[PDB]
Amino acid sequence: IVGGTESSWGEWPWQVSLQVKLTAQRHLCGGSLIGHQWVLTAAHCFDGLPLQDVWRIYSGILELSDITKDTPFSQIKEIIIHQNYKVSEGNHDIALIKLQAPLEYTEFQKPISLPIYTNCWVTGWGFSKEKGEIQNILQKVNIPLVTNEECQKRYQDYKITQRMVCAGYKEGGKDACKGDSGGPLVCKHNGMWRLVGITSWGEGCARREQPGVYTKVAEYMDWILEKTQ
Ligand SMILES: N#Cc1cccc([C@@H](NCC2CC2)c2ccc(F)c(NC(=O)c3cc(C(F)(F)F)nn3-c3cccc(CN)c3)c2)c1
Repeated sequence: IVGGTESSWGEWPWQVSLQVKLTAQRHLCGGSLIGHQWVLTAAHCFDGLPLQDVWRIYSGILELSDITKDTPFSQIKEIIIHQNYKVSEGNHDIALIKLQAPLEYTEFQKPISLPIYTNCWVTGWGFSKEKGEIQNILQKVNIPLVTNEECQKRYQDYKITQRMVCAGYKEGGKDACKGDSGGPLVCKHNGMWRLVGITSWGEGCARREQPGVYTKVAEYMDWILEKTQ
């Protein structure tokens, strides 16, 4: 997150860290807890995939530095990458993770509701600048959506589809960045947070007139419901 501030304990209880344990353990992506056994993330977060075991999913956490062996984590039972996801294109950037064991809901660990907006927040432990590093304390930033027309105007080299939503400022300075991928874009509807986007990509981070591009969750609701039951 570029241009954001430190989150507080319990503030974003659906935010998870998707980490890989090889020799060292590292955070690769965010995700959003959407049910007791279900995490929603970006398909591109699995572009290294075939490496067997080695995924640990952390929920109810604020600070990556306070992860020890004592820190509980979830394990992956199943990954469902959208059928139309292609590594070479940037389309359909969405995946579900079935956890091996259900997580309980608490004030620290609970799901974002699923189903045009200024009051939107992007969160994660990604870079706070393009030549950046993974952040310790979960960052938050308030960013308005832009129309698809406006976003497409900014990205002549790419196809911005009806299944994408964009968020950014004309003069940049606030954006998601590398390592935020797969985490939430939430917006306030009628006193309640809804998952509007999944952090996907952009031309760098926080550049003027280069907004963040998100997977538009509303356009995948049939696929999310079908795959989860
Ligand atoms: N349609 C389409 C399409 C076609 C080809 C490539 C891409 C896209 N990569 C594959 C998509 C996700 C599956 C793409 C295109 C152009 C780009 F410049 C990038 N780059 C990034 O994204 C990117 C680079 C960096 C960093 F600077 F840190 F290295 N961070 N980031 C990033 C990471 C997260 C958020 C955002 C939103 N500021 C940015 C990514 C998209």
